[PDB]
Amino acid sequence: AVDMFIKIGDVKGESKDKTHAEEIDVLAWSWGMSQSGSMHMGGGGAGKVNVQDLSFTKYIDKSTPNLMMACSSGKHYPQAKLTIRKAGGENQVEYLIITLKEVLVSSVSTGGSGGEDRLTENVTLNFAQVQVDYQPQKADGAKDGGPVKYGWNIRQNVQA
Amino acid sequence: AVDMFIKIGDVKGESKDKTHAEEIDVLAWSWGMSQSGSMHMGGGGGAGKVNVQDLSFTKYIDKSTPNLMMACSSGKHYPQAKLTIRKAGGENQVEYLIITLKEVLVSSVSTGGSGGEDRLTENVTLNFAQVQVDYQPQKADGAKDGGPVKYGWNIRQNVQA
Amino acid sequence: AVDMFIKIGDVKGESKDKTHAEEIDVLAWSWGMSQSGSMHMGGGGAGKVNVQDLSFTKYIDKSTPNLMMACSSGKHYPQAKLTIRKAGGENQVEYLIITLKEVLVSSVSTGGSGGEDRLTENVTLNFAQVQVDYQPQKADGAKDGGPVKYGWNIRQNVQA
Amino acid sequence: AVDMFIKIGDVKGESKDKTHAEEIDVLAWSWGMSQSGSMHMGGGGGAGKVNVQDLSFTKYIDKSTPNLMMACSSGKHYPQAKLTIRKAGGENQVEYLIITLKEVLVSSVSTGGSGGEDRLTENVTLNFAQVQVDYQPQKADGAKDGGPVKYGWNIRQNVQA
Amino acid sequence: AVDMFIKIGDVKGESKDKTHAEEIDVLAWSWGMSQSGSMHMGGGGAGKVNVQDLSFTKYIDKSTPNLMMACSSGKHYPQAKLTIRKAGGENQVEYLIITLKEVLVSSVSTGGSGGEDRLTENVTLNFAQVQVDYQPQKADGAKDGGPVKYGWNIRQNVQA
Amino acid sequence: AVDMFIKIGDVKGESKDKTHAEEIDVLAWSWGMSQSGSMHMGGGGGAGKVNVQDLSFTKYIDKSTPNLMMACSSGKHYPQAKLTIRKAGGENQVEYLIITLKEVLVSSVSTGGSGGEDRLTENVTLNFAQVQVDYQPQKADGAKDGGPVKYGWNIRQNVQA
Repeated sequence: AVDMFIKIGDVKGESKDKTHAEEIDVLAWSWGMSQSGSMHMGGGGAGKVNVQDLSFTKYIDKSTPNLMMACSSGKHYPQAKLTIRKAGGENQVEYLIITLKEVLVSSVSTGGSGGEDRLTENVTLNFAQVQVDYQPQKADGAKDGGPVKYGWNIRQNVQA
Repeated sequence: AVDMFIKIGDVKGESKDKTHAEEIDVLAWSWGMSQSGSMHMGGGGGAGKVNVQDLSFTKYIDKSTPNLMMACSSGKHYPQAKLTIRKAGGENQVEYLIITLKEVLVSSVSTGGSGGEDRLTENVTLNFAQVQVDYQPQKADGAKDGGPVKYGWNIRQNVQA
Repeated sequence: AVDMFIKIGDVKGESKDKTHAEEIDVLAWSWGMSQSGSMHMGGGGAGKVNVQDLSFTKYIDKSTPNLMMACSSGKHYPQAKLTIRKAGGENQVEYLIITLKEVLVSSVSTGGSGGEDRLTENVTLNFAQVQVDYQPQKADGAKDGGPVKYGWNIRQNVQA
Repeated sequence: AVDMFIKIGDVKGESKDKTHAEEIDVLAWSWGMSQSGSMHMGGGGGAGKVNVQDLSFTKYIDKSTPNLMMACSSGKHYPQAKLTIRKAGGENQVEYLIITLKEVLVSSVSTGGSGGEDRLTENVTLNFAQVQVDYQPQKADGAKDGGPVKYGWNIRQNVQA
Repeated sequence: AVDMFIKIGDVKGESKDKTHAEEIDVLAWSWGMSQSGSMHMGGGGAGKVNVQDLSFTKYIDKSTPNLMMACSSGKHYPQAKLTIRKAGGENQVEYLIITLKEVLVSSVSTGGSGGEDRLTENVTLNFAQVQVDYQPQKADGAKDGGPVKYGWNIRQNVQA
Repeated sequence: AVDMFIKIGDVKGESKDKTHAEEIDVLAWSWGMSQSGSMHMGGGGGAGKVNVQDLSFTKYIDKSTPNLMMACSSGKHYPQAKLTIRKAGGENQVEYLIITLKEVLVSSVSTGGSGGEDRLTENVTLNFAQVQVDYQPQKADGAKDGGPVKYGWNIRQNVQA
């Protein structure tokens, strides 16, 4: 299973990962986008992209009150970075890195469902800009060329 | 499993916990907030507001039940409620998450039973003017690591507390 | 498991319970209330309570046609009493007693789902007034003080 | 399991029951009613009306199927239908719940199949002007206890029957 | 389990059935109707029948592109016939036969859910007229009298 | 299980299939169309229109992901995409269903992960001006039976292609 971490501003989480120490451990995440343009109209049906907030699941931890305060105050962070690393430890390839710029905590949903040794919560992030870098790998796990990159300035509706 | 308790005003529940005796045993709880602000506007614009949800919890039907029903019906508020979450293992284990509510209304009670059930359960929701959340980080050995990390918000006045 | 019974007016059910003989056996029940008041407004956000109908599940039995007639005619009963008793028999503590006054049968939903040796149905009750008495117990099962009581006149919106 | 049968007009189904041969075998059924009256008004006010639902039942696709489809399509009503529920054990066991409908329209037929299925099933709903419900209580030994307990309602005229 | 086949116009499917060769194999089907008339009104509450489209499930097969073209062009077939036969082979009684006249392919919903050796799709048919013939059988499986028949002209709202 | 692949423009995925290397491995897909015409009108009337849905498919997150995200964001279309479904058993088995899309927009990308998951997955939808569907029937032994059966539709112009 892949290892997943998120760094939001200078907020410290409780990750004990060797290279992502004191970031937030990510248990799950989801994100998406859609385009309203249409190919059924012809003549040269232009639309726009809608980019969703990014959702992730974490343990309740020392970041929790800070994220709650960010959500309430509406104060944004300069950057948030979600790192997805291939299973096996800190020498493994960080093959998917999503970087968000101008980051608002749009929701926090917390609780204890019962019978749980570690409580979890869902956080959502709203942001002006997104970068996604994917690192292809060779058969042996080594890097295969440079990363494949996508960058989009949502606020200004142009590529980054 | 973590141990979870809620104290509502001076209402007595049936917890037999050494620390939280006569509080209410919490079986499950949920709470949340959201922010309508947007980063897609820019220029200093797109400001929003926080919406803080009621706190929901599940309890056994117990001696606090009729009192909670009266509070819900009358609309009378309690000065404070406090939800305590404690690491498994007993009364000297760390109470690592404590949520304190001020000016508290019982916004709903949903009760009943089935089975099979030897102990009936019910759901309660709480509406409140202010909230404090205190999280206590711990070292690898379980000892306290620094002081609590704190969040306080006055919902009524829409400012930090 | 707790034993549960309901007595609606003078309607006879088929309970074979030693002390709740010829009441209706209750298989499940649900009930609730909500308050529209708000603590976010200050200045001294007053609202009102909404009390739900009480729902219960029973076997189809000799009360069934009488409850159907009550529902259709819209004729109310003076009282209905739901008794919840700790497991073990008729000497055990009746620890939750809900008494409803001016009682309308608001719905009856019946049928046979197939493969059933005993058919069941759901009934709902609408009422002007409610009393809820909870009897706390000591460690050995004996009563612990008097009952804890809640009474509300819905029709007139005041405590009972 | 109780044995369940429905007779609709003079339509023939494929039941092989000793008593209810050529009726329709009922696999499941549901029915209900509700009252819009309210006890929260008082003073003699807050009167309501009953709403009686159609009766739904499940049957095997059988020789009655095309006839039920024709009735549904034409809107032609049957004088009577009768649902009989009988305690398990055979034809001399007590028919403890009998529901008789008068002036009966087939309000829907939903049919089909899948699997796996050796016998296909379908759902039928019935709309009617009047209903009688007869319940027969029994002693501990299964013998009849007194006479049937009765409920009759004329939906069309909104009065007892 | 019953054997099920459908013949739509002259469209060839891939059935290997001895008597329904090159029809479409049917994996499931559903159909229905409802009547808006009411018995609660008296005085002599007349309504109308609504007949649903017939839905069936099939394997993706050589009929698939033809059905897709019919759906897109909106061109109707003279007839479609759904045959349901008692388990055991081609000598067994075809006990339910549904014949549709003036047949439009109203939808095709296809795909592969993953892990499937044979892909399936759902088709719906809209039609002006329907015939349903049910063949009752004796205890030994032999025919019991003639078929029981239902015919309805939806387009003109009269029996067929 | 059938083998499923999609080629979108000249975008490279991570398939290691002998034939479809550098295409995208398809884990699941769905597509559909519907016709609003009605046979209940008659007289030559009740004509309708086809509505062709976007094509949805599931893929592993791979090197095509950022490119698909850029296409979705920019609204830039690809000349062609091709979904190939091949009978189980390898590269010389029959590619019995081939769907070719022309003028292709990436209408959505929904991505993420959980578990537990060693390989993360995502859903993609495609909007297109024209579609071709080629189905290749086979004999009992798996050899090709005649030529492909074909369907082509120009959605933009609402006519066959």
